Amino acid sequence: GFVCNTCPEKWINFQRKCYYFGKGTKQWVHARYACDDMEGQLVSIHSPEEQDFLTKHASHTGSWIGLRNLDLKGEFIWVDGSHVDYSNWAPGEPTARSQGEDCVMMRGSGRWNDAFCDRKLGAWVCDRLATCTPP
Repeated sequence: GFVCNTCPEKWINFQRKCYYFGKGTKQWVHARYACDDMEGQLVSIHSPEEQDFLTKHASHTGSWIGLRNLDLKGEFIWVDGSHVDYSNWAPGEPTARSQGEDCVMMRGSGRWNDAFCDRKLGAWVCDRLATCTPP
C-alpha cells in the first residue's frame, strides 16, 4: 500500500503533492525564494485535475507559478525541472513577440499569461511532495 497524503501545517494536499497558497505582493523571483525557503518550489502543473484544484483555491487577482522562459529562447519550462506535459495557456499565449515577458502567472480563471518578471502580484503558489504513512 503506502498512502502519500501528509502535508506540513498550512499546506493543502491534492493527490501526492502539497500546495501553499501565498499572499503578499511579490515579483516572480521574490516568490521563487519564498517557496524555496519553505522547502517548496513555485508550483508546476501536470494535469487538468491538478489545474482544477489550483483554480479552486487560486487568488482572484492572479498568482505567480513555476513556469519561466529560462533559456531565453521562447521555451517555457518548469523551474522544478519537471516535464511540460500539460498546459493551460490563455488563448494566444504565450505571445510570440513580447521580449522580456519571461515569467508566467495564473489568473483567477486559472488560465496562464506570460508577464514581465518584475511585475508585482499579490499571490504565488508553492508545492512539494506529500509524505506517506506506512500501511
